[PDB]
Amino acid sequence: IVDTCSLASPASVCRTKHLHLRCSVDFTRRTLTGTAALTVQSQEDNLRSLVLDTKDLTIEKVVINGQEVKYALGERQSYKGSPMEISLPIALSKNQEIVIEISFETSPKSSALQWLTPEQTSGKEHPYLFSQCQAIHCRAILPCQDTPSVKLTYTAEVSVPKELVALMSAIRDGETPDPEDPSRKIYKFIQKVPIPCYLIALVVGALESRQIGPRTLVWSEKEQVEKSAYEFSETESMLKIAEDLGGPYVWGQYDLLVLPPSFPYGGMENPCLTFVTPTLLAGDKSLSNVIAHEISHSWTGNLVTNKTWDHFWLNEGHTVYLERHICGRLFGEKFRHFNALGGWGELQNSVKTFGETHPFTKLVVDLTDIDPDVAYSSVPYEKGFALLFYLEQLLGGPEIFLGFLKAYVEKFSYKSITTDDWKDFLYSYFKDKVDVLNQVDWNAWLYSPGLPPIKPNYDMTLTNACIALSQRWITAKEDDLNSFNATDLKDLSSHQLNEFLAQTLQRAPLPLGHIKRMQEVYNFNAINNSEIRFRWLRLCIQSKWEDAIPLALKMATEQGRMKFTRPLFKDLAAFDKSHDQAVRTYQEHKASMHPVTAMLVGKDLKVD
Ligand SMILES: O=C(O)C1CCN(Cc2ccc(Oc3nc4ccccc4s3)cc2)CC1
Ligand SMILES: [Yb+3]
Ligand SMILES: [Yb+3]
Ligand SMILES: [Zn+2]
Repeated sequence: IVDTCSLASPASVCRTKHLHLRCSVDFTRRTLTGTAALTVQSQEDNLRSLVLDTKDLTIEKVVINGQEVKYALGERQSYKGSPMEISLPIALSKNQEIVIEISFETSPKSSALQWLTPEQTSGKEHPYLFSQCQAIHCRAILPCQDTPSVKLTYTAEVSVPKELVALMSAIRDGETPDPEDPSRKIYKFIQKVPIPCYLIALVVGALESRQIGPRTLVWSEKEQVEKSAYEFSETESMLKIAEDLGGPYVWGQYDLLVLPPSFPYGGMENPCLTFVTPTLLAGDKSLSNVIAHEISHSWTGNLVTNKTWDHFWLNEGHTVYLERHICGRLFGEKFRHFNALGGWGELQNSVKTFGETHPFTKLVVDLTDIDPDVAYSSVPYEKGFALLFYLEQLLGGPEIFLGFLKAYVEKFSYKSITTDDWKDFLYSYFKDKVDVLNQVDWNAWLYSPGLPPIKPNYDMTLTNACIALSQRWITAKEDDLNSFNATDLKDLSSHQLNEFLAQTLQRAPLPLGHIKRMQEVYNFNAINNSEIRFRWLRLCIQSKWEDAIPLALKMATEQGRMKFTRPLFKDLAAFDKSHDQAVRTYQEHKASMHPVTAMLVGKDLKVD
């Protein structure tokens, strides 16, 4: 099959087996410079050239067998970058391996990287750098076959200023002073498990660590270490449940890195070193499902990988499925259903936003000429989860379906697969229930836009109180506002308080007087919890409360998690009173934003 997001030679021509990265981080120039030595295996007879993906890279030279070789960079193809064709000195036979050493330098504008000044950090004394390769940004760090259909091991040596620490998506393999510059340190890394290149990750900063489990360190700037160790204390218990559900954890270490607030995602499942947003630091462990999700990716996504980005639901859907089972084991089956029903609500929201006929609402998408960052949404997570949860109910329950999940991980470990490979194995494992499987509307579930053709069965126990309070507020008239009181929330957990807000937000706007009363009785303005605060500010802005304008703008800019930043900017642009402020704020902050976040907020606000 064809990876339409890559310009490199496909896996049927050649395959990268290993990467040996030797680089230096220069904060003054905002460049990563070094050599990427690719061990490439030919898959064809008489192979004389190959093509690699690049994006805003400066190539100095290409060396094979100790000699410089001819290379050519093609015309840039927008978000795909520029193809780099390399002329091999000797024709290769099938299975023959060669080492190709590429000397490169990144651009300060690399879409994979964010360079932070000391002022943008917690400590204010040192700069900071972090990468984010998923989906197709690894090509903006180094020349590679930037496709999840190719898996490679890697070794790396990273030179950094001596007062800083480097970490990667690999096992730490020591540190020494740089033998070429005593003002620097070299940090060494080893990733012995084969991975797709989007899982390559680097962070350089004034980082400290604290042990929180037998195979877990939490890493962050000094200011966040204590809070992070507490917030993520359930990590080991989640790893033990995940091992029981998916089989052995093969990665050795499971560390966590708490990034600065501009980190654009909730979490990134980088092997050995999960990256997390500091917006999870709620103080009560209530946002720990993000850790359960990243842990689950150690099986679904990192071991069993989607062959192309069109089949991304395979990564997300199975991970959400496993994550909800972890939380189900820790908190109970009623909680798993509450989270599952919440997920259906988030799917309804995504489908309503794009429109029910939009191609991005399809489970399997055609990404030909589509930037994956633009296509990204809750759809592959929630529609993917909904399908598996529906199959679980159709096939005899969670115990039976978890047996299939474990066999699926074992079958496809270290491989890259498509929706057809998954479906085929599903039919094979469930051969005694093929009559049941033939009742599924596969064409609709996998290839049709909008809401799924069937809604699963959900226990309502924990959801009932959220729906009842939301309906009281929506149906309330002016003379009913007096009946609301802080006592309404006494029996609600933080998760139920969030679901109350999500239910009400789906019916927004509410009258301005109702929103004013909600602040008067519930004091939602005082809640620090990022998920609750975000839904509350969206509710205020959509209900046209001018007092919420500075609070929404502050939240949209003081952190950069796209889940929060994008809808807050969009809501502020849609409110007449704040439109000009939203545009101006984006324009002032654009140059100091994460490049992917800056691009997407620009598109949402229609500001070039
Ligand atoms: O833990 C996590 O999952 C976080 C990890 C960071 N990350 C970034 C990201 C960006 C672009 C992507 O591309 C695609 N989007 C779609 C949407 C629909 C169908 C196919 C595709 S392929 C995929 C992932 C995701 C959030
Ligand atoms: Yb070692
Ligand atoms: Yb009344
Ligand atoms: Zn994920």
